[PDB]
Amino acid sequence: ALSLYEKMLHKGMIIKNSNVYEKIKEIDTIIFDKTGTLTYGTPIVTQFIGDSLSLAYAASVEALSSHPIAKAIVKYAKEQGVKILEVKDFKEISGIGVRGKISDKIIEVKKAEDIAVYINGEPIASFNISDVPRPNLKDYLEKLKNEGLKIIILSGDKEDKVKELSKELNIQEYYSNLSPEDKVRIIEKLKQNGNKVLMIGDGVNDAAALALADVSVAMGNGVDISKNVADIILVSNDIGTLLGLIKNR
Repeated sequence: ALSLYEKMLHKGMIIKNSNVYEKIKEIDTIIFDKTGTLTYGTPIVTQFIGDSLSLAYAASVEALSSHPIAKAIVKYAKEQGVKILEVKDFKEISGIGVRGKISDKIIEVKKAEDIAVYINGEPIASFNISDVPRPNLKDYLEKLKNEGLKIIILSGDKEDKVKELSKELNIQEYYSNLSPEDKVRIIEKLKQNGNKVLMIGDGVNDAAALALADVSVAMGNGVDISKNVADIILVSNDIGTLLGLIKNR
């Protein structure tokens, strides 16, 4: 008929080396790296404080970045109606901040305090940003009873945010404010403790954790340009189906 390999692609998953087909059979622990899996890979502005002119300055600078956070700020500014302006002496450092010069001012957009806007050293405005939760869940309650799989949520996000998403999906065990190395460190303790771990991630800030898991699943719409290392690629980015595959055991 078709090669196994051709069947799977037809259901929206790319398989590595077929050692995975026998390696799933035995997993008892399913781990979700929250960003891009339980949520879209796409942030949105939820609040802005300051005047319209500060808004424009901040959007003009973020327009030169390719970061998801930047993209979301330029999109929000355009929906309010402001237009993009001339920026000079641009300078970037991914996930920390960005700088540039307009009308002889120096403007800065950074975090570590969500986001703050600065004009000539003065902190004058701010942004508050979050991510959009996906739909489903049933496939969740399913696998909690099915095989009696344990289910864990990991994230680099703040404690109050991971908690709230945990209540809504009804998951007891979660960990917040994790670096990429912390994540590696959690997967280790589970393996030493005799657990068999399946983990699902988007590739950003977690390539090392995924390489460690007994079976790894990567998102397609996540720029896996160079995280092409995972046992399974959910090319469709339909999480239900994998949840469906784990259900057939």
